[PDB]
Amino acid sequence: AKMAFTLADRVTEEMLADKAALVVEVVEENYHDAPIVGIAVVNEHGRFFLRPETALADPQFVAWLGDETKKKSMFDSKRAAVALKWKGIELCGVSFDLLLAAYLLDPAQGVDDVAAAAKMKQYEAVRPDEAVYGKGAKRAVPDEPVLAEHLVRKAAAIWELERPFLDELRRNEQDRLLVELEQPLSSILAEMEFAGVKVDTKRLEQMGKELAEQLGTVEQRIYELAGQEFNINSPKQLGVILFEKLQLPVLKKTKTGYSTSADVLEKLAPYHEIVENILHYRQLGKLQSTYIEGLLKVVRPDTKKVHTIFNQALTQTGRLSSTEPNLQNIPIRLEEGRKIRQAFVPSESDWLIFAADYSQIELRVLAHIAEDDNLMEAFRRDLDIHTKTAMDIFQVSEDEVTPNMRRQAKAVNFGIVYGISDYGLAQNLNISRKEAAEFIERYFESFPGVKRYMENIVQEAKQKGYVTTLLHRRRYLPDITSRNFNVRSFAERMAMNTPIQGSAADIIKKAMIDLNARLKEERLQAHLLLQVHDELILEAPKEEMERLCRLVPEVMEQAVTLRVPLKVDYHYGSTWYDAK
DNA sequence: GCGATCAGCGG
DNA sequence: TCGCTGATCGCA
Ligand SMILES: OC[C@H]1O[C@@](CO)(O[C@H]2O[C@H](CO)[C@@H](O)[C@H](O)[C@H]2O)[C@@H](O)[C@@H]1O
Ligand SMILES: OC[C@H]1O[C@@](CO)(O[C@H]2O[C@H](CO)[C@@H](O)[C@H](O)[C@H]2O)[C@@H](O)[C@@H]1O
Ligand SMILES: [Mg+2]
Repeated sequence: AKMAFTLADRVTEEMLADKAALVVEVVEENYHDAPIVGIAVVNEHGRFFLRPETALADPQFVAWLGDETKKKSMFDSKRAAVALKWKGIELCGVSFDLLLAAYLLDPAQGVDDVAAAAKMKQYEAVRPDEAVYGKGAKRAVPDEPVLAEHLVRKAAAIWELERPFLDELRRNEQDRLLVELEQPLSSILAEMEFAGVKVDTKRLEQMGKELAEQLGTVEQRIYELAGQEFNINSPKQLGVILFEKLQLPVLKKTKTGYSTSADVLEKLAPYHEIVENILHYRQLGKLQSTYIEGLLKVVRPDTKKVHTIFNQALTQTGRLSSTEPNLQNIPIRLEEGRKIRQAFVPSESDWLIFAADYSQIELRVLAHIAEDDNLMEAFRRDLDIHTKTAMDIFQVSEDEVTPNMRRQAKAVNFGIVYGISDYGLAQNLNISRKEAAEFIERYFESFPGVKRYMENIVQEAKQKGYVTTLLHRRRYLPDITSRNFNVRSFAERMAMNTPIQGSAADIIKKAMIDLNARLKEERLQAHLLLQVHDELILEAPKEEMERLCRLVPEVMEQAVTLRVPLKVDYHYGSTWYDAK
């Protein structure tokens, strides 16, 4: 059954055809400055395996890799591109990426290796990566014979599957989505990850010391108030002190025991002084453990930079995710945690951080897709949307909107943006499910177009089996027909929400591609560093700020044309914290 | 070691 | 609402 192939000791001309399935294997999950364990090439002349030290040192092979006219079909080309970037080798001409193709066809499949993608087309002549490399502490690169056959079989699958995947994408009207959006974006993400973000470790270390001192004081205060020492970070141990020793009331319970979440504690504060201290301890501890220590653990000692990895093929909405470290959830709401951002600095002297974010892109997209007259007019007037929503839902003038009214209207808008259940709205507003649903009803009365869209999209999801975004991204919702209320209701909320969140994702992704092209045309040194859902973070010489103030918002605002304007706010400063 | 649990951060 | 990471704790 074995697959035939040449275990080459040297690179030959037939290995450099102008079209080929290419495998540049990087086994380590985090591919930054990681080893390339083997190479495989499948083209019209046959199948080949090349040892990396051999191929990567060969002038002809390197040139072939960097020749844009020599087309390669791969799986997760960003992984290979970045690993090659760390070795000073440019990878060009990738015309097809099976990972991105499979992702667009059905993000719910969770395709994470060639075998999984291949199974979509009943092709099983390739093993899953885990079966070959194992997992966890037992993970390891096998002997050359085993490794070589695996890489060749993966290349062979890619070679065979390109056609059927492109054919289905075309049928789904997603061919341009792959070739003009995701694949070009993949190269941009590769550049961003490789560039990395400079971190002021001394600053982070000082904050750590400060936090350590405050945690110590609060910790002792907690033991003092509890009358004994215990592991505060143990919900189980904490639950005993709180609901058994101190007798505080049990307002919420978890599947395994007493709930000790912040929202619960907030309500118990009045009963005992220990509660506020536990809340303070949770805050400080979160910062120390997750943001100070967690960040310091992944900073590269030699360059003092963190090189995140953007997972371009994970979410069912089309949004990107970030890991090692996750730079999409750095504190900002609370001033104490916000200061963490002072640690993210420009990578060069006299450079600054420039941040631009879309203002309410999700609600603007909703106004566009639902064609709601009231919502469109609100944005055409660039009104404060939360105040406007309050005015309509509570039937009052602008002057009559109180701070609490706006907060609740903002919470309602949030629930719409993220498609949360009428139950989740109650939890956030600390009100009853009945009252939460009551607000929703009032919202739809004020925004009849949105109500019509919500009803129509659910019916469409049921009829077609999926929902789509502005750029044709798709999400299958099989649960839309379930006779289980909660399961069905969630599917309905995803039907409503995906076109909103997903279209916003499409827009920012296109903006990134457009921005990179403009920066190059303008010969600016400025470059993208991070993307955080609705915002783009760049760094550039201080001499380029004025031009960026005009260029960045314009490019982002014109990425697509909607029935309402797109608005982009921007700031810049010495640190990410200052780009405020 | 590993996965389940619970917790909290952003958009 | 999700995707991420970290501390704890039962099972191995
Ligand atoms: O290279 C990223 C790419 O690889 C996948 C697997 O095909 O994820 C792997 O790498 C990520 C970044 O290190 C890890 O978070 C993940 O656990 C690991 O399996 C894809 O999901 C991703 O698009
Ligand atoms: O000091 C370590 C020792 O204290 C306990 C409580 O008896 O836990 C404390 O310290 C941990 C590490 O800093 C925290 O995670 C925990 O929240 C705090 O109460 C013991 O578990 C530990 O052996
Ligand atoms: Mg914003």
